[PDB]
Amino acid sequence: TYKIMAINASSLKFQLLNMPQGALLCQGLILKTSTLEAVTLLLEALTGRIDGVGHRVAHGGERFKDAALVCDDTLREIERLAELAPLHNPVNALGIRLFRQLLPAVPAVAVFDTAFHQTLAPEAWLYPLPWRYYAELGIRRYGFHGTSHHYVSSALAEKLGVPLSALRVVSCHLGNGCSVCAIKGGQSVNTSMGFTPQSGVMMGTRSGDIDPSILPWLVEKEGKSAQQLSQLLNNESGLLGVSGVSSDYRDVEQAADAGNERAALALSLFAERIRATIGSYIMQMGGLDALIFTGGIGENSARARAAICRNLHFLGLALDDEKNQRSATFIQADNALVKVAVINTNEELMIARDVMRLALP
Amino acid sequence: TYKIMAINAGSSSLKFQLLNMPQGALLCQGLIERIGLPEARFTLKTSAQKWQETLPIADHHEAVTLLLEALTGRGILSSLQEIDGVGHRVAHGGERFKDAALVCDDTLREIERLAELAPLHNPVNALGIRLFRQLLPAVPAVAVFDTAFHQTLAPEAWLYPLPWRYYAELGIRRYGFHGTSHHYVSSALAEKLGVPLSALRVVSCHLGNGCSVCAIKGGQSVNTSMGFTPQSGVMMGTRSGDIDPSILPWLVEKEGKSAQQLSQLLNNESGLLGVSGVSSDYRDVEQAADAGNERAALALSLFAERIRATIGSYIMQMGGLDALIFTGGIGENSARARAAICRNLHFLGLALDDEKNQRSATFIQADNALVKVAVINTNEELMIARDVMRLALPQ
Ligand SMILES: Nc1ncnc2c1ncn2[C@@H]1O[C@H](COP(=O)(O)OP(=O)(O)NP(=O)(O)O)[C@@H](O)[C@H]1O
Ligand SMILES: Nc1ncnc2c1ncn2[C@@H]1O[C@H](COP(=O)(O)OP(=O)(O)NP(=O)(O)O)[C@@H](O)[C@H]1O
Repeated sequence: TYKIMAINASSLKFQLLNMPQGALLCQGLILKTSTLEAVTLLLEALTGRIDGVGHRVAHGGERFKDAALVCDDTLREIERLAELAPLHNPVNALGIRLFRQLLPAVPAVAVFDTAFHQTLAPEAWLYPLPWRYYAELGIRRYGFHGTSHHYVSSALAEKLGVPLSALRVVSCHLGNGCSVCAIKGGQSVNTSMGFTPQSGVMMGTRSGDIDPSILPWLVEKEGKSAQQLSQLLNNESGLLGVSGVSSDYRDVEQAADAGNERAALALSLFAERIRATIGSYIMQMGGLDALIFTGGIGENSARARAAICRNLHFLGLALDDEKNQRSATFIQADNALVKVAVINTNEELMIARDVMRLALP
Repeated sequence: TYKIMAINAGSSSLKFQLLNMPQGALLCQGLIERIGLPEARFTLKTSAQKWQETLPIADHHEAVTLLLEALTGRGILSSLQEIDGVGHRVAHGGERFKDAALVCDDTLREIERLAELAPLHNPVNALGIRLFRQLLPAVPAVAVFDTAFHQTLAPEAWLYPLPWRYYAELGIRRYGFHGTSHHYVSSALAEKLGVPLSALRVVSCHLGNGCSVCAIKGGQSVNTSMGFTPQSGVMMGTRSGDIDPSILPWLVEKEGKSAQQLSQLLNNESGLLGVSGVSSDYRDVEQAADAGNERAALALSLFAERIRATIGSYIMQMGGLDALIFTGGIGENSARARAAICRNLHFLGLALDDEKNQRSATFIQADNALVKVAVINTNEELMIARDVMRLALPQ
């Protein structure tokens, strides 16, 4: 019945969906079905070979608790938040304006990676810095992957046939970027990425959290500039820094299986960082009913999931080897109290559902 | 029967205790402070008496001479031959020192070597060792390292997810601190329970002006919250603990902070002081909170939450929990902080007995709780003196 386009803008990803069923009518980047601004070459192929558009927006600060219809004011405050996401937000909003003009008939919705986490309480988003870093400069935990965490936790409630608000859930989005999120009463109550998508657990090239006092030390012993520190934390660490082999989980796995000791330690550390975070969120929620794995690694790596779930009988959580090995939807042992799910994230569909809810009620 | 002295040298201070071993009876204690500076003060206390005096003390050499002369001049010791050994607190032992060590020519070089890491502490600690060998040449000495107890951590706990180089070449990794306090109170917990530490899964919270958590399984530390430096981990009096590392390059770009300013931000302007805007002292922040200061109340709540998050991490690492220990200035005295920290832990079988907790009794868990919760006073100088007995006086 309905045709919704999901946009993600040095690139421009796209996915046109047939709602409300969610059937993919095409996908591409700058084009597939079932070489050579660039939004025109898109709308051209559409013809030579639309009810609404939803736009991914990287940062929504404290201003957007939810997705927002695209008007000039909401565009005003999107471009304002460039002060926090300066290399992503401004061309997300440029993409919103290019569809504002080339395709002027069409309602648009903006979907923020941060909005889902705006239910965190201050004990969870305030860093123990001098107050004025928050109150005058906006430094606080924001969290990301909000669309992914939102989608898979909802999908998990549906599959179990209960209200999401009836469950204490830990959701692990494990890809090149990685984050964990605690969801209780249907609200995100904590998540592991912080002020920027750099922090939290170990990732492909990001370090995640580390002893902050290392950084002043590196400045003084190696004269690292702000750029250099940033490049260290985001481009040189994680699986790539530790292993010395690859940022890609499977390449690291292959090297560890052929004897590489730094690779194996990388996989071991990767699992530990996530296990420690899960542990914090179980503590904070006072228990656990379900644990979700998603992303390119969570959906596909039986080994990462097995290593993350080892020796958790004190929670009533254990895995079934045969189910884990096939990446079945539920992989917990038949006598386990905690459900463990492997759910494929579909952020374009989540975005499409927001365009429906907010542009076609 | 044995007379052991515990020494702790700071950049401008010298703390000391004289203990009767092996019973641990405190003979005297005191502090020389503001050495080299004006307002230098020498305080010495016994069971019965206190003495205090502001006088010029030039270097640590003069502080040691004044302390030794006072031991005999105050009748505490017949003579300095009465002293049977001296234990020295040393800030950082790297990976070299898995245990306390007899002071020799070679221990001092390795301590001075480790100064690249603990720069404002290990050189003075070693000064204190060298002065005592010089002025007490016949008395054996032992170095006790704040880090040694944590050298049983596995690599997937002490490695940070940075490039390998930063560990293999620059020594960057988690070391952990409060080793002597965590050692002491976990061993004391096993003693009070009459079971061997090896039988328990223990989480230990040293909550003072500095704060750290430590997980002890099979009688060994398997994780702890301080890392490369004593700045990190949970929230503290003026120390932030862990924060989003990407904030520091941002502040270097936005505010132009130097390395030294970044480190003052993390160590001296954050924690309770930075959040509350009132004080770094728990009691002062609590007083301001109960009078309506929303920042102070938030400071006390965030302090509890960071500790709870760390406990949660360590319970999962060990696969459960048999006991929880509170100690240090805050852990030992603030029943409120312990209640807020322990709330809603039915998923672990952990609940407090309010009567016992208000009294700071030794065990405060509820009657049907599965987890033991202890309030134990830490005694680092006692732990040190016992290391001196063990190594210099095998007897
Ligand atoms: N079969 C597999 N086994 C293990 N790892 C896999 C497998 N397939 C994919 N991966 C990993 O999963 C990652 C996919 O990342 P992806 O989830 O698409 O991006 P992302 O997490 O959204 N990045 P970011 O938005 O910055 O957080 C790849 O980089 C691979 O390393
Ligand atoms: N009765 C009390 N109730 C609550 N807090 C208290 C009480 N008495 C002391 N405190 C707090 O206890 C703290 C003192 O900690 P203390 O153990 O003396 O420091 P510390 O452990 O030596 N710091 P560090 O240098 O890292 O070893 C202060 O923050 C006080 O506010």
